Amino acid sequence: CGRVRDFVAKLANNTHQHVFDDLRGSVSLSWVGDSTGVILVLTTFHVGQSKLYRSEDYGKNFKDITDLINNTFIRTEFGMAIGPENSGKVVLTAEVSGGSRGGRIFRSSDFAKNFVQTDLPFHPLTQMMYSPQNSDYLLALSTENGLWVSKNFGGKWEEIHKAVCLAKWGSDNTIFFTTYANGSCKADLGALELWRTSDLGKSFKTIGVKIYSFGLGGRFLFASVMADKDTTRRIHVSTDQGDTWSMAQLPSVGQEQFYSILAANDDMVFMHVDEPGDTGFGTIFTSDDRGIVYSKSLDRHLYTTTGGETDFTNVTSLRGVYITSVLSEDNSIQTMITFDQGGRWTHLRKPENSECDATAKNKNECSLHIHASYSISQKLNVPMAPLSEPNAVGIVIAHGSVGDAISVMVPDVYISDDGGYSWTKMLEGPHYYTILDSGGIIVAIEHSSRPINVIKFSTDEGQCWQTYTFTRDPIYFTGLASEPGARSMNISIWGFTESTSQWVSYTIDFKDILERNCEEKDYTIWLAHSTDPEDYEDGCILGYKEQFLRLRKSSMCQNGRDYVVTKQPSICLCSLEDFLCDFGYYRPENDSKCVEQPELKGHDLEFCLYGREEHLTTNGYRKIPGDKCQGGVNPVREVKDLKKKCTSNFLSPE
Ligand SMILES: *[C@@H]1O[C@H](CO)[C@@H](O[C@@H]2O[C@H](CO)[C@@H](O)[C@H](O)[C@H]2NC(C)=O)[C@H](O)[C@H]1NC(C)=O
Ligand SMILES: *[C@@H]1O[C@H](CO)[C@@H](O[C@@H]2O[C@H](CO)[C@@H](O)[C@H](O)[C@H]2NC(C)=O)[C@H](O)[C@H]1NC(C)=O
Ligand SMILES: CC(C)(C)c1cc(C(=O)O)n(Cc2ccccc2)n1
Repeated sequence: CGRVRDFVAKLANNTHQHVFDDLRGSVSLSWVGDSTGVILVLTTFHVGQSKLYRSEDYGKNFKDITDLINNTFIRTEFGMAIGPENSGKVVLTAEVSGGSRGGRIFRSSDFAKNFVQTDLPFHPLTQMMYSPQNSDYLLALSTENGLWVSKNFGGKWEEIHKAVCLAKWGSDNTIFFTTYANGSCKADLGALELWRTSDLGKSFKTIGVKIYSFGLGGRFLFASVMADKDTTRRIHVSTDQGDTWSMAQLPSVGQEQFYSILAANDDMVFMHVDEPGDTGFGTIFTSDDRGIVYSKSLDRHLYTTTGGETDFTNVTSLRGVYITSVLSEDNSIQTMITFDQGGRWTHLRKPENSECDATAKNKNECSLHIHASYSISQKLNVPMAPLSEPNAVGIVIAHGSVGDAISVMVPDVYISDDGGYSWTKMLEGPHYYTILDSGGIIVAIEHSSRPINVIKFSTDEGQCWQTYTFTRDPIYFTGLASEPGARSMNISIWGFTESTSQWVSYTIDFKDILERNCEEKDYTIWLAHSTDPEDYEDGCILGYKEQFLRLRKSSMCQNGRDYVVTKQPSICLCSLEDFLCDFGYYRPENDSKCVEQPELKGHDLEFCLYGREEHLTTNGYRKIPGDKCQGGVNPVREVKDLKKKCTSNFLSPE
């Protein structure tokens, strides 16, 4: 089959141990900027003392800098507030004496090399929020519920507004916030006012009233608005930062239900709407590019309370792929996969050489099911949720169960190399997995009940493995650490020695395992989303194909830190399949044509009344958001006003 030679040597000298002398309590880990190797470990003990370690070599060596934080006690509730991109900004929130006028923070703007102790004119209630546009601009909520803003990275603060419940950093240093008038935040629930500040407190605009909550998603601003002399509430959307608002074409909810943004981007949002009264499920809706028109995408979508378990996963290694869990009528849980951004959802293909477990009503015919957030929450034997990396094309790794529903059995690990069209059992039993060098290295740690001393690796995308002993003295494993972006060749194995417990981190560099750097010949041409290769339209997802250049499973070379995923789009001809029904239109049975509804019912009728001209004047069809098809079919429809078909039945005044 093929394996790596003299590998023990290549890794032996590349295995860097480091012990953590004083360690117990809340033990945090933080990476500081890309391509820096900066790791910040922070431990807190309760009698009192706080330990702070720093690295500059991808966690191979740490240098105790507890001295830099003037040997004070840090409140892990706030954690290490790290600055965007490579700003190098780090904020630590220290525990102060009960009497104190305000809180105290430690700030570094040089990747934790030098810290500034800074006392504050208030006590923080929230972690400090860095501005996306300006890393030197911060905002925070006082314990007294006041909005404070720093224009100089924590040095100088000023209470820009008082009675606030929630504040968010928008695009280009703009802030949005909910403001209560009466008692508290919990008292004015659905009575709050939504405000905006373009100039950091200098000017304000009340962009909302009778607000339950608000949130940002891609290009949209959503806000649940409470009904007048009514218990219910509904979503309203604003593409212009609160200047104009349109009602969303979504159902309304009572006080016992919630709305959740499952995923949002520049084209659309996946919106979860809770089903009425303690169901433990809801319905997924996909939006239009305006965030106004909504297409029902998935029924009985498993999502617990607002807080807040769902198996909703974006399969980041391949475009338009998402996986989630649905509740079956017999109260069993099934995994569903979408390949066209929730257009159509279906079961996952069962790994060819895998057996149908006890959950299957058929010995030979069934599907793969995935363990995610929910399995974990129900204390199942799941050490890790699915993992996909945008730089490792088509790779998905997850804990599975082959059958008709999610088994409670001890799961094995499964791998897909084509973004979830086809799967194969990667490893037997639970494991901790990580992707390195954009899929050049796959790493695995066994999830055992007893100490471990070995690590497994694959240079052919989990098709062939090679066990290596990182330590003579085994450890009780906790987790892995690798630099966000899956580009390093460095991995930190964490755990503790068998007791008299001492924490350790064995970091391994795979520089000598993958000595040769990849070249043109190591890459092959791969069409994503291929289904029927003899078809002109094969691979068309959202109107276009993407033909990639992918690393050969056989090739055992290094992509490098500077690797660019290379693809080539091919613009397909529009079919009606590239359009979704606009307001008031529907798709009968199997047919792909959009016919007008005989008569609007439910939340559709509500919108037909309480909505605006633009959205109701259709245009039987609308192009799927993010759909880039050209040519072919264009359903050229005269923009017909529908606020006649609703009012048609209602007797109306003069
Ligand atoms: C699902 O994940 C993908 C990949 O992370 C998101 O798309 C990427 O978004 C960035 C935004 O800057 C683009 O630069 C990339 O080109 C996108 N990659 C792909 C694979 O398309 C996507 O938006 C996520 N889905 C949702 C609905 O949020
Ligand atoms: C793994 O960690 C080492 C550090 O232990 C990284 O080494 C850095 O390499 C870049 C060039 O590749 C240099 O500019 C740095 O100065 C190096 N730092 C040190 C301390 O040697 C290495 O890049 C990491 N591996 C990957 C692929 O990210
Ligand atoms: C972000 C946005 C889409 C506007 C939204 C609206 C709702 C809701 O009224 O349920 N939620 C969930 C929620 C519930 C209670 C408190 C905060 C957030 N999120």
